[PDB]
This record gives sequence, structure tokens and C-alpha cells, in this order.
Amino acid sequence: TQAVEAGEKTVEQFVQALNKGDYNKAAEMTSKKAANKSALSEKEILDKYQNIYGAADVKGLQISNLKVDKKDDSTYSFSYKAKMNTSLGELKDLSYKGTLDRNDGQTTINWQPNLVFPEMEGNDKVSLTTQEAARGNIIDRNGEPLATTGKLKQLGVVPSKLGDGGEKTANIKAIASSFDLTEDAINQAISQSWVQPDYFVPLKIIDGATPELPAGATIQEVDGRYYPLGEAAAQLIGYVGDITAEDIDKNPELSSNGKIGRSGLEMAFDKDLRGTTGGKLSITDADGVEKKVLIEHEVQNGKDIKLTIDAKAQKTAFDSLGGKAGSTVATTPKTGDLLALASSPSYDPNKMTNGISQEDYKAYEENPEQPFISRFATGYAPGSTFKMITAAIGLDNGTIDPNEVLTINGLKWQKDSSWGSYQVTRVSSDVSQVDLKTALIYSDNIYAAQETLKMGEKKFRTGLDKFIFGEDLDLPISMNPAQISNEDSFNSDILLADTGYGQGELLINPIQQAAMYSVFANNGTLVYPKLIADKETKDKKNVIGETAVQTIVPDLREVVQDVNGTAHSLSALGIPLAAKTGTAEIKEKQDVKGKENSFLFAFNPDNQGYMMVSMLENKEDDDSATKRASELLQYLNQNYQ
Ligand SMILES: *C(=O)[C@@H](NC(=O)Cc1ccccc1)[C@@H]1N[C@@H](C(=O)O)C(C)(C)S1
Repeated sequence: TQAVEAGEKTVEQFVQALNKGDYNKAAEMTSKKAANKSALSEKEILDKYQNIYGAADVKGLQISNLKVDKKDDSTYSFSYKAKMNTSLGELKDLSYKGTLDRNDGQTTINWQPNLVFPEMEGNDKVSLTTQEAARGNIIDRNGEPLATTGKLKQLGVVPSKLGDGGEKTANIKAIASSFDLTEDAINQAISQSWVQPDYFVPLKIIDGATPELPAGATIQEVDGRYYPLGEAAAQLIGYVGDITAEDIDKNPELSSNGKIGRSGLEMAFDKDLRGTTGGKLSITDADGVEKKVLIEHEVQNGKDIKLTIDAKAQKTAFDSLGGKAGSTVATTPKTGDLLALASSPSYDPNKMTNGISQEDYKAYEENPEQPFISRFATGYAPGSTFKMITAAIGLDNGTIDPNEVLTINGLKWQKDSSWGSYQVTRVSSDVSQVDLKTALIYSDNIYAAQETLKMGEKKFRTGLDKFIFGEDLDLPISMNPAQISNEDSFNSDILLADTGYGQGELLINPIQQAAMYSVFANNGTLVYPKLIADKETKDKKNVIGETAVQTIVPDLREVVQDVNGTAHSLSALGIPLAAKTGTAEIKEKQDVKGKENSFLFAFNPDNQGYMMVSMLENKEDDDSATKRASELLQYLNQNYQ
């Protein structure tokens, strides 16, 4: 019993070395090679575990129900149950048996082939057959493909079928101008270290009709992931890349020959899309004939994922951004169906997944406008659009009377001289008697600032805490919860007023904005947005009063219909619109000289069919989200009542 304690420790140390992948330490715990002792030397045990466990990608060896007895002055037997993870799943309920050896002072293990796998005897071999699973598709709300696997034609050249130095240099220029490729880059491709004369060096993937093939140009059909919308949904969908050896070490169920989602929904739904590897893990005898099947199951393809996205709305929303920095979110506000999640500028997902040069990839990362950012999931200051919420809160707690006129003379105002040089600014001084309808049409920041200070921080945060601030939305998109300020108290009348017109320490991403503003399409009920089609419509009752909704929405119509409304350019559509524009100022967020973001909110006040929140980040002069909304508003109005 004094030595049985060391035997149970030796078996525990041996399993840990196998689990940790250090087969040399596990082999050094075995006795000398002899009959009725260890069956192989330390190096022979190392090369057998490295072969068998390495082939099946064994990871996470865990044991239980250990028992170590005695049988002689040196023969102590042990037994335990174990489970392990392989390329074909978990191998559980394994019965292991063996004997330890207590000689001299230390206790070792009489190694046997049955300690690799239970029923292995002598010179038995192990074989592994696998069949890769087909990756599932990502489809929109009407079944249109957003991410699928198809047969893409690949362009490539064979250096031997080119020329001889003089005739070769002519076809390189001929094959470069007929496919829009840099002639200096084609020579770069056939100059890689892996290239041989009679090899097919791939160049690009033709996404259309195949032109004329010069001397040495060949087209080979290959299978790969394809994104029909390309840039228009690259941030949302993402891309898949080659699976590396480090990916297999973290999850051996992955197919070494397959693709893995690197970003977007391809990565978020990688498990459901990649399926399960089929095949058989069996123990053969010395000749190679099967004698024991450890694991076997049929290949299961990946499940399709159906989104609430409208492909025609996703493409239109992205194209309307004209390559500028910004994003657009379109929802059906009564249910929360995310119709479009566009972010601009964007990258080419087909280029990323079908091989891309380190220059084009560095161009994406060195781009100042940062196309890799999912801007619909990035928090921004809401802008003057937030005045809708501030007004609704003031109407609910009785601070704001819709017909009461505040006297606002000039273009600047401050509470007292304690504000120093800071003054809430105004765009027009033509209306000195300002009511709620006037303040929403002209976007009067002074009105919102005075009513917020009159409301007070306590009453303002009471209505704000009824929204989704600090909540993690149940969406497969990585985002941080919205915030009112950095701390739980403004501790500043200036910050309280700035938050009043949506320009304080507020941080709300476009998706969360569409969630908050949905109260104006559901009589004060907040409807959470959903991206997966089969999910249930979750809402939140009594966020703002229905009395406030029936007061603000008529004024939001006037933001479009009134001749001095900030969204009057949208009245050309001739459709029922309720809108609220916004322009936020960001001063040296990193460091600059003054950048401003443009915002637009709009929805149908008659049928509540659609809702839209578009924005431009670091906008150019005379550019805005309202300028670019006619096309998307037209489509959403006709197709979503
Ligand atoms: C809300 O966002 C308000 N914006 C400002 O006070 C900042 C600003 C930025 C550029 C020029 C002037 C003022 C108001 N809303 C916007 C808008 O709705 O477009 C206005 C420009 C009307 S000021």
C-alpha cells in the first residue's frame, strides 16, 4: 500500500504526458524492453504514439475509474476507463488494462500495444479513412445564395506551352491584356520556387465568360466557396480560408483539406456550416486486414443558414454608399427582420478565399477608410436623430409640452457663464419661438439642450434606461453594448445637454439604433432585430408612451414635407415618409482637424413595413446619407408594406 500510492501516481503521470502531446516523456516512464515487461524501447514507443495518435489527431486524453492493485513483489496491475477526441469525434468508454513494475526505487509501466488502443496486440496497425463534408450554404430570406460552394473556372498558364525567351515574352503580354492582369505579375507567378516547366501555375478566377486563350493559357474547373454579392455583403458574410495545422490542433474535428470561416457569419456559424467528417477508424492486423472498428459514421454535410437579409436590398444599400465610408441598416420594424446590413468601403471576399496577393491584402489593411470594419456593428454618436428619444422621454415625464414655445434668440446659447466659451449651437435664427414641431423640422439643438437640462439627469436616465443600453443583443454579430456615458453619472450639465441632442459620450451602433428607433413603428414597443429567419420575434413593451409616438411621428412627416425640413429632398419620392436627419461632429477621436458624420433615419409611417438607418463616417463636403436614400427607400416602400 505504501508503494500502491506511487503506482497510481505513475499511471496518472503517464496519461498526462499522452494528453499533453509529449510522447517522449510518456515513453520514458516505461520499463526496459523485455518479455512480460515493456514491449518496445523508449524510442519505439515514441514513434508508435506519434504515428497512431498523430494520424487520428488524438487530443484530450482523460481517464476515470482508476484502480491499482498488486500481484507480486514487483508486479502491480492497473486498469482504468478513458475517453479521447479524434478526427472522427470522441472515442468514449475505453477499457484499458496493464501492469506496473516496482524495481529498485521508482515505479514504471510495463508498456504494451494495448495502451495505444484497447484491443491492439503485438504488431497490429491502425488505419484511418475520412470523407470531407460539403460546407452548408448561407441564403437570404427568399432562398437567394449569399455564400455557397460552386464550380469556378480558374485561369492559369503552363510555362512549357509558352515560348522560348523571345516567343514566350510575347504571349505573356498577350495573356496579360486579354484578362486584365499585370504583365510584370504574370512573370512573378511563374517565378515562384514551387514552379516547374510543365506545371499549371494558377493566375485568377474568371467570374464571367471565358475570352480567347493565348499560347499557354488553360482553364481548369475547380470547386470553391463563392459569394454572389461580393463586396456588398463581405463584412456580414465574411470569408473562409485554408485550414492550418494550428486549427487542427485546437479542434481535430475540422477537415484538414477543408475551409474554415475566418470572419463574419462564415466564422460565426462555422460549426453548423462545416458539417461532420465521415469515415472509419479501425485496428488492422499485421498484414493490413481489419479486425476491430473503433469509430465509424457516415459523412454529414453542413446545414444551410437562412437569413432575414434581402439580397436586392443588401446590394442596393451598399451601392448607394458609393464606396464612401458608412453603413446602412434596413429592418421590418414590426418583426425586426434585418433586411440589409451594408458596410462601405468593402473588400472582395472571393479574392480573399481564392488566393490573394500580399499587396492587395496589405492595401485593405493600409487603407485609411478601413474596409474590414463592420460599421453596422461599430458604435457611433447617434447625432441629432437621438432628439426623437429625448423628446419622447420629455413628453412622457411631462417636461415637454408639444405646443409650448421656448424663446431661443440667436444661433448660440449657454446655461450660465460657468459653461465658459462652450455654447449649444443652432443652424438657423429665423424662428425665435420654438416648439417641438419646429425643433424637429429644423433640428434645433438649443431646444433639445434646454429641455434636457429642464428634465434633469434623473428623469432623462429613467427614460433612457428603458431602452437597450448595456444589453447584449442576441445576434450572431460581434458588437459591444450601447452606452449612455462612460460612467453612470454625467457629472456635467454640458455632457447632459450634449447627450440631449445625441453628441455626448453616447455610443450606439447602427443595428442598435434601428432597435431603439423601432418604438416609433410599434406605438412605443421596442422590437429587437433578428438576423436568422426561423427565430421568434422578441419585443419589449412600454419603452415610450404611445402618446409620445402619436405626437412625434406627425412631426417626423414634416421633416420631409415641410419646405425647410432637413430631409425635404426626400419629398421627391412621393411616398409616405417619416424621417429625422443628423450630423455629428467628432473632434480628434484619434487626432485630426475636424471630422463629421452624417445620419439618416426613415420609415413608412402608414404601414410600418420598413425602417432605415443610414450613416456616413468622415463624410466629404456636400455629402450626406439623405442624398443617397432615394433608391433604397423606393425599393423598401414597394416590396415591404
Ligand atoms: C444634429 O446632429 C445637429 N448637428 C449639429 O449641431 C452639428 C453640426 C454639424 C455640421 C453643421 C452644423 C451643425 C443638427 N442636425 C443636422 C442635420 O440634421 O443634418 C443639422 C446640420 C441640421 S444641425
